[PDB]
Amino acid sequence: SARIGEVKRETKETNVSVKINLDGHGVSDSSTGIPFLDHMLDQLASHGLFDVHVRATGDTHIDDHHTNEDVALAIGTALLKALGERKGINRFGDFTAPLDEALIHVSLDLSGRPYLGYNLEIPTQRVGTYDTQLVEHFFQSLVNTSGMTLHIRQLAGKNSHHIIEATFKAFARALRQATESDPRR
Amino acid sequence: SARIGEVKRETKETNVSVKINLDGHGVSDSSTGIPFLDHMLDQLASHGLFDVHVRATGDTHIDDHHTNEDVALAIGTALLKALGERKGINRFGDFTAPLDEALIHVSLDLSGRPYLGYNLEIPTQRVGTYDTQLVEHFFQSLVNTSGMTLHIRQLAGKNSHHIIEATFKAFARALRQATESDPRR
Amino acid sequence: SARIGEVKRETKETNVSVKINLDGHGVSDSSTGIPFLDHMLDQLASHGLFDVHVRATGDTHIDDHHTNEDVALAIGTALLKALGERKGINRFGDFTAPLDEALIHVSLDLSGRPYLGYNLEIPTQRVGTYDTQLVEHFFQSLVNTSGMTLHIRQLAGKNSHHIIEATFKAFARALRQATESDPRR
Amino acid sequence: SARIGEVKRETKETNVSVKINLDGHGVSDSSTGIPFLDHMLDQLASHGLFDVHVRATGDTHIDDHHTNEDVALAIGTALLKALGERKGINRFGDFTAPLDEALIHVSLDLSGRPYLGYNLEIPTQRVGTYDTQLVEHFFQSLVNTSGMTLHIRQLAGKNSHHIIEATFKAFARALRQATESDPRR
Amino acid sequence: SARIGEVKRETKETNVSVKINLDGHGVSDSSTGIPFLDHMLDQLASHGLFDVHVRATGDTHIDDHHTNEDVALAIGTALLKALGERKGINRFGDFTAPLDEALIHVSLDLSGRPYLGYNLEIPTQRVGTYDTQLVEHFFQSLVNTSGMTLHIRQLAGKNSHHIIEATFKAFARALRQATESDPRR
Amino acid sequence: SARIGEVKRETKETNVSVKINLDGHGVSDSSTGIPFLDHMLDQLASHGLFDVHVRATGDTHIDDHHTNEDVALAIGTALLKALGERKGINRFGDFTAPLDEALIHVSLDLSGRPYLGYNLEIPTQRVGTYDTQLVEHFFQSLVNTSGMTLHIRQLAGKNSHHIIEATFKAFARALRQATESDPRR
Ligand SMILES: [Mn+2]
Ligand SMILES: [Mn+2]
Ligand SMILES: [Mn+2]
Ligand SMILES: [Mn+2]
Ligand SMILES: [Mn+2]
Ligand SMILES: [Mn+2]
Ligand SMILES: [Mn+2]
Ligand SMILES: [Mn+2]
Ligand SMILES: [Mn+2]
Ligand SMILES: [Mn+2]
Ligand SMILES: [Mn+2]
Ligand SMILES: [Mn+2]
Repeated sequence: SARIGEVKRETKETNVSVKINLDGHGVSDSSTGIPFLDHMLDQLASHGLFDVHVRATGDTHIDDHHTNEDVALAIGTALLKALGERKGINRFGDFTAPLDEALIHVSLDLSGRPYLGYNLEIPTQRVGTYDTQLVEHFFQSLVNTSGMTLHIRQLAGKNSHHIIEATFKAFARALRQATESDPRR
Repeated sequence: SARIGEVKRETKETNVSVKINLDGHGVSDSSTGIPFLDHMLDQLASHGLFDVHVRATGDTHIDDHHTNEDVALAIGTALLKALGERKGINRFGDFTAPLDEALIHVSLDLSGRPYLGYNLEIPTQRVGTYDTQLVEHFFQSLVNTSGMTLHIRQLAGKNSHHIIEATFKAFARALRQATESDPRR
Repeated sequence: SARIGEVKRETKETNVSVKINLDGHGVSDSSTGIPFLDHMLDQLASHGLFDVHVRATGDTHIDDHHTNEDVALAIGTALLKALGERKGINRFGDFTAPLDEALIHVSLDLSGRPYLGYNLEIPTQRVGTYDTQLVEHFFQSLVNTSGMTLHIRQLAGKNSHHIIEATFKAFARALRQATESDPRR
Repeated sequence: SARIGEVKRETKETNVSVKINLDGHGVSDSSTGIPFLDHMLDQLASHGLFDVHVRATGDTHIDDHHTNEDVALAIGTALLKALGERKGINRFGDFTAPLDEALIHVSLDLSGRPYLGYNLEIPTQRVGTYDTQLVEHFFQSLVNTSGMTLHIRQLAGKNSHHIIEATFKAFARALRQATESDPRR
Repeated sequence: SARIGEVKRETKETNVSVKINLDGHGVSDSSTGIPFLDHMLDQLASHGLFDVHVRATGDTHIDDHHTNEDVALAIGTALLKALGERKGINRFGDFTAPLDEALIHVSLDLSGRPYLGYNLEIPTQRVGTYDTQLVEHFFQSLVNTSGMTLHIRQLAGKNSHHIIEATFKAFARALRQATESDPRR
Repeated sequence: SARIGEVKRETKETNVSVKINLDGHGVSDSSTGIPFLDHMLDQLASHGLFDVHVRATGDTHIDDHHTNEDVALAIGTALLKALGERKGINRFGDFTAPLDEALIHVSLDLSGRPYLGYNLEIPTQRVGTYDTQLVEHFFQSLVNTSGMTLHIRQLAGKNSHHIIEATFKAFARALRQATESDPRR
């Protein structure tokens, strides 16, 4: 039985639906109203082999902040649900991924205590129409509802798209590791 | 046949018995007369899936130094014994583990040449009654008798218990990797 | 069917033949006219479990530069050939290896876009008769023909032989990882 | 009907029971196995007019860390339970309290998003037998389970007992404010 | 006839008895009420080949200061007594001793003029329950009653126990040299 | 009965035979395939009054590293063998030797715990054909198999040959001291 977590959450600002399969095949099905975030969620699915279904609508006329936050909160909860009792898994993940000149190390533990360590220095304010301050907020919010210990470390990088995308690749691979079965447990 | 190493060593200062199973299930059975060290040895077993049996008595009225040292020396020898001819193993291990805000990278090679690289900066002098200078000495002594190449790198951390415990988690996971069978060897 | 790439390339300066098996057993069979480079190619085979066959002759009376370059170019092409359509592989590799006091992190992606990030600081000009500037050039040239994204990071080290050899160990292990089958792909 | 939250939580390390009345009279009834922490919990009751009942036992032979953490986690959950639907309350609290030369500002929001901002610089390692690193950990853990936004700012202070005690006074008064009824809501 | 010095000294704070044989076999028989100091006195006997008998009781409820001081004063006097007319001895001693990473140089002259040069930098405040400020005070007090010129120089060291113990080894060996017969005198 | 240690060790890289007499007359009989190292081994014999017999062959086409290392490892083991139970010896050695402007202090203890402290700054890369990085590696490897505590301190020096040769003189004299009988033991 595949480990699936589903969350529906409505606020005055946003409406969000998430479904995640930890034991997926990389099926990507994300539409948040934020194209860059959709692109990063595709990366999460492809590089983590999660199946990721996300729908969101919200007050993007104001800015992308509330939608970005509420998407991330719901993903964190969906991951927590899917994990269930967490028996027999690796629990820890550790991966360093490049994207051309960018190089990002991610280390995480599915600990039940939220913590984000984050040192990205993204040198431009907008990637497309996406506010690059929202990258940290995405991870922070995801940590807070999932109860994950997460460290994100920028080792190299110049291009903002490369830096952010490499982060999602490394995160996805580390989370795949952590969620997979430990053969000796 | 599980790989088991046993060491009994007596000095004027200490009496030590160690038994380690490299192919264990995380059985933790350590009583050194140093409660913090017992706690760290439990971590080694749990995170490495080693079975760890340690008994020690010694001159803890003077300080914990001699007991800590002689425990570590005997563990190093027990690991060397258990490894035997070292045929078919990964040999190398590499893991970065968090504990909340702390993040520790451990890289090791079961090389037969002792070396410790160590850069922890533990910001308090005592964790409980345990002298935090003894952490480096534990690893140094273990390296010296095991003939291990070991690098311990503090990437982040503020709380002394977190820093030390994360170190043992990362070490345990790296040593598990190094001791496991390489499927292509 | 094992994945084998073969390259023969002649220039006015050099004559080079390379055969690499990605699914090898560590068979080492390298003779380049540069003894230190032969030694490093042996490391690549042993630590990566590649079978590596290299023959080169060239204008070593001038210096080792042209031979080193043309060997590396041909290895890069051989790796590209052997990889074929790249279906079902890990693609990414990440390994940190020590050699005594030296510690080198290698992260790579078989991306099809060449990039070398390289920060080694080798403190002597010659290891034997081998010009230590040629280490960077070897990796650069290999990247350029293979289309690999490669980051090489010196974390520690003092002895030039240790630094360079640790680099080849880490590279070999990372490349083994990247080239191996992903069990979920 | 007074707002009461009760939590019982057992781990391998600790056993904890907490009962908190938000609409109390300052009844103090705390015994954690950590005398300094008991003293601070008395301050919370007296200065906040909470009724605070805490019992804990744990592995204080190792150090006070696990007990301190698990007490704080359970208090955070008890506060969350007691708050219920959070209708009609002030929600925000803001108080700056002195204790002789020490002066501590606390600002909080019962937001449902955990965050701790903390800048105390406690100039000694032990107050009695209490490790002063545990002050931050107490607040962090409490924030994490309560979902509180909490900022703690040291404006002045030299004596470690004064600094920590002033913090608890300011926190208690700010939390009393936040939990009280807003007369216009 | 072996050179033996005996001192009994009582104060309101302490009661001390010392017997030292300059021409001993390393017989160690010290009980001061300060375990670390007992350990160092054992080192003095073992490394100097002095026979050392010490008994002390005192006001260790206040701290170890008075006992440490009065032990050292009495040892200095005992050494002076034992030396007698100082005819035919080397008089000068010079030894540099390691203990792992620690390296301590001691040079002394049995001159009849007290002087202590001391540059140890002991990086922790307590070794066991022993206040590391008391090391300097021990040597100072010993110098003052013995009338010794003594220089203690820290050349290397990180571990406080190693630094202090190496000091006693070097001191013992230098004092053995100084007290021994000069074959040409 | 003179104390003689003999070691034969073969690797894929090197073949080494060592015989050392601790109670020798300075008989020098070393041929390693590294002329500078032979010269230093002659110094060890002459200045230490050891009889030193060394034969080595190896992969000097690559560089002198493996031969230098394997010679030193075997010397360390030979010294350990020769020492036997270590009863009645001085154990410690301490000597500062000049060679013209160069001045090197060596302090050692035949402790059974390996440690090298080394601060030489050799201002040229090659003495003859000998890579001056290999000096540290020689001492490190010797320490590792002998279980010696060794500190090497450069007090003065400009000429690389003088610095290295003075080091071997001081080491030889210190080791002679440590290995000799203590007349009171
Ligand atoms: Mn927000
Ligand atoms: Mn993209
Ligand atoms: Mn020690
Ligand atoms: Mn713990
Ligand atoms: Mn070129
Ligand atoms: Mn080599
Ligand atoms: Mn904790
Ligand atoms: Mn108080
Ligand atoms: Mn005094
Ligand atoms: Mn000791
Ligand atoms: Mn080497
Ligand atoms: Mn010479």
